[PDB]
Amino acid sequence: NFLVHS
Amino acid sequence: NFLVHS
Ligand SMILES: [Cl-]
Ligand SMILES: [Cl-]
Repeated sequence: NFLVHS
Repeated sequence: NFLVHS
């Protein structure tokens, strides 16, 4: 799983 | 921005 927030 | 992959 992969999650990114900016 | 938000991105999620599973
Ligand atoms: Cl992934
Ligand atoms: Cl953040």
